[PDB]
Amino acid sequence: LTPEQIIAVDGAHLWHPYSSIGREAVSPVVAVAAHGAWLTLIRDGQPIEVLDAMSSWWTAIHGHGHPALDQALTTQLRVMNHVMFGGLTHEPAARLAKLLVDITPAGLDTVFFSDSGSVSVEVAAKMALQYWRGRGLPGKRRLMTWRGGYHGDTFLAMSICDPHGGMHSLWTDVLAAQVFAPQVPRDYDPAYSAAFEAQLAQHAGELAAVVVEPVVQGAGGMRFHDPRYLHDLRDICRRYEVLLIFDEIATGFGRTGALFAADHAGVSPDIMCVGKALTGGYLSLAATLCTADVAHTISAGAAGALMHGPTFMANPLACAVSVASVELLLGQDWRTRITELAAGLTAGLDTARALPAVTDVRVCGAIGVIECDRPVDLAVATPAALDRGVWLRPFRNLVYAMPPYICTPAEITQITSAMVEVARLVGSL
Amino acid sequence: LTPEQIIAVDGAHLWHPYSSIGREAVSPVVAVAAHGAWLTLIRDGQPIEVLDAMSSWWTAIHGHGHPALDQALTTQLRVMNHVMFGGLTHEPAARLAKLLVDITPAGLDTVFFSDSGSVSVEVAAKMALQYWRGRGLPGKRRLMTWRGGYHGDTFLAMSICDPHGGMHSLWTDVLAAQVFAPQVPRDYDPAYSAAFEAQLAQHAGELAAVVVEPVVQGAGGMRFHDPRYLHDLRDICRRYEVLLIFDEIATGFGRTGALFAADHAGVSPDIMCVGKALTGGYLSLAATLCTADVAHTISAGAAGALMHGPTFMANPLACAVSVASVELLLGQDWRTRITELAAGLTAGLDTARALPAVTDVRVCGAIGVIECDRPVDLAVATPAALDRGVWLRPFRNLVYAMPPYICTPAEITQITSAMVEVARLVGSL
Ligand SMILES: CC(=O)c1ccc(N2CCN(C(=O)c3ccc4c(c3)OCO4)CC2)cc1
Ligand SMILES: CC(=O)c1ccc(N2CCN(C(=O)c3ccc4c(c3)OCO4)CC2)cc1
Ligand SMILES: *Cc1c(COP(=O)(O)O)cnc(C)c1O
Ligand SMILES: *Cc1c(COP(=O)(O)O)cnc(C)c1O
Repeated sequence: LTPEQIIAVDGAHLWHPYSSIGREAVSPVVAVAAHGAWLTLIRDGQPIEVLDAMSSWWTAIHGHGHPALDQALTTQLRVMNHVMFGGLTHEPAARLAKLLVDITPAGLDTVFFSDSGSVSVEVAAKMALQYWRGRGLPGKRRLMTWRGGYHGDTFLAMSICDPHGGMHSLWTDVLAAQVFAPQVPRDYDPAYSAAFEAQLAQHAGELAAVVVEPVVQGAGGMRFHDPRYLHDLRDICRRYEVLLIFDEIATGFGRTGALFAADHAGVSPDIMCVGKALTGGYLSLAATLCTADVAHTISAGAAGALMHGPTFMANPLACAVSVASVELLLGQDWRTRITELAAGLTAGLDTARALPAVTDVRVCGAIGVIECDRPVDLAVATPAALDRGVWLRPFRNLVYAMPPYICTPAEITQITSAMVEVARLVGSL
Repeated sequence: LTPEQIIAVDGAHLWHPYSSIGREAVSPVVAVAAHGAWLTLIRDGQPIEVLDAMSSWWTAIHGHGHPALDQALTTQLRVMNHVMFGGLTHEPAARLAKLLVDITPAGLDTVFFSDSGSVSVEVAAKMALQYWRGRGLPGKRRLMTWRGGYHGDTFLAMSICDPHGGMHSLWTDVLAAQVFAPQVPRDYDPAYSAAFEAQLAQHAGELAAVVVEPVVQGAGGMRFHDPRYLHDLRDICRRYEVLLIFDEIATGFGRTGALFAADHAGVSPDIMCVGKALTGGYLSLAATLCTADVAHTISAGAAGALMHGPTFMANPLACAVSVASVELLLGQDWRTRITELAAGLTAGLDTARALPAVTDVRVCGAIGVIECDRPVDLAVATPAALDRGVWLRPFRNLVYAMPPYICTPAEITQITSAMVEVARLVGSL
């Protein structure tokens, strides 16, 4: 298919994330290749190479078409594409489970594989609910979180997303009614944690779990909070006998400057979700880990099992690429790499603070954000960035990037320069 | 890892579908290769080849490691592993969307890609709910189905699963309360449809949709029903203004003897889900299709968009191998192939009718079932079949197979022989 043919098929037949059919302000851009940190996009009938500043929605941590990951896929393909995980096991699942147990926060001893982040969050909730039913406390069935969060698009996951950003006004009488604490602040304030505890105290008998994104909240607003809050959550959850669940689907595998964001606080949750960067951005895969105590309590309960089982559970191909991606990350000095990335983002974004439409500039690991004083028009921002050799996709009032770890210092500065130019244009209306 | 090491890691750290940790009656069997219709499994420390009678849970319709499908994946890998679908489109998505719109029942004009069957079901429900909210009818928010069904493991999907099979007794006060009609019978009885209609009529003002598996109910009991019931559902839904959703995640792509099971009834749903065999069993991928009317009504609604967007939406690698798989199916006389397979299953399983513990033997396309009068002990059945060179996994009182379309008559004879002998063992006590 030619690019124009693709565009025609697309406009008539393809849904995109959070999109319409037939009412799109702008056509999507045709992508025809991806290699390293670079996408090849069709612009005015001509191929152009631009930097993947979004890492293709947090996934492409090693860049596209990495030789080690390509080879891991084709090597596995030669022996076994897939087998059903009911009654069978295999080397890629065992290797990946062993790795994940080893590198995640202490005490996370069992691994449930699934095919997406949203599913992994629903598995986490199911573990928490079956846990308390295994303890004879089925009343413990609600979830508590703070505002500003995002946990996926399936209906349970939706119920703990930020009610405003998640448009819960459209889902009246449909979603489970969960417990929301106020937005967690950037700076540490003991009064916030005290109020969180006072609120949780009133609901402890009906709460299965607290579910949060640690340190960085992604889709709900690219907000950062002090890791000390996670220490307080762990303490509150321990004392009130409420499970703690960390959703690390966006924060995992080095992205915030620690291997997992929980590590910024030294905290172990009872249950943890990972996903977006798990395969290095090749294939859909997610995992939900839980403690031995949670696993044993479920297994001794009435069902005698965790009542969940995806068709493609522990897919050999996805597991094999994931093993290679995790090993590639661990086999290099990733902490220095991310520290350098963060320094590049900080240095490159500093000039934005003085722009008239910019309210905040913030960086956390390989994440850089310009917060503007008005919603960003994509019809202006996307081509403006493409004109500067960069693929950027703003959301709401945010111009942000989460670049591949393999970006050179020069590439990071090209990304930040495009971000600054987009912000400058926002202030030009 | 050696097979012994894999078993050690697996027992300590890996969840399996609907399994325990630490309380498994039997260790999983190590799988070390898969090629064509055959798995290589470790038995007594040795690699043994056995037939994949389950198609690895409906997925492996062309067998494992099909050269055409291996090739499609390898080809795409060299060009583009993945890009984000937010703001970008690409050739594999366009090619697959065009194929799917063309070969599915008439009127299904738009395609929403996701990463699993359960997610695709939640997307279908979301489409239905946003549709009626787009028509100013937010009260139309419940689902209706018949008993015996299975629609996945996320919490909305659970709510329309059979209450017994789905263990809803363990989920009191957690699941949405949906409307259930009685078990749909095997033989056509207009009285059943009239009763379904009368029940639906009473609830029409609060129902968004009817959701059913067409012709074959899979995980809920491997039950078949007359396609004429689907013709009745289409009629009822039309007259009472309730959307019709067909879950073809197990029935799709030729498995029941028609390209889609809906085709047996000559009826189109408003929304349709596909999944398990979409990539020919290589990779996680699912799709939700809907009519132009549904898409436009959602897009004109208050959201202006379908509020869903998976990270790996329309993954190039998965779409590329799916295109190859679908083209491989369509480029052959698949209808004759399935007819030969059904004939082979019938011929091979007929002798089981005389066995003292057998209550029914039924075949539908490339699906063969022996139903017994008592539970099938997995500890006896699995090695009994392995000893005869076949991988079979009974469930409850059912001994069944859904073999790869590429199985030779000799291989179907081998599979059915193993099934008959498993049933013989059940009645021996
Ligand atoms: C991938 C794989 O091997 C695999 C996947 C799933 C699997 N299952 C085996 C176990 N099972 C069920 O107990 C089941 C769950 C919910 C239901 C149901 C049956 O019918 C109505 O609602 C169905 C799921 C068994 C094996
Ligand atoms: C894969 C891809 O390109 C992609 C995927 C998702 C995507 N999104 C862009 C659109 N969006 C949202 O409207 C959103 C939904 C629910 C929320 C939320 C934000 O914050 C609190 O709860 C966040 C998801 C944008 C692009
Ligand atoms: C992206 C994301 C999810 C959802 O994952 P999908 O793969 O899109 O279903 C859940 N939680 C968080 C924190 C995420 O960033
Ligand atoms: C297997 C199945 C599902 C769920 O698919 P997953 O990929 O396991 O989430 C949903 N509906 C039907 C009819 C199925 O057979």
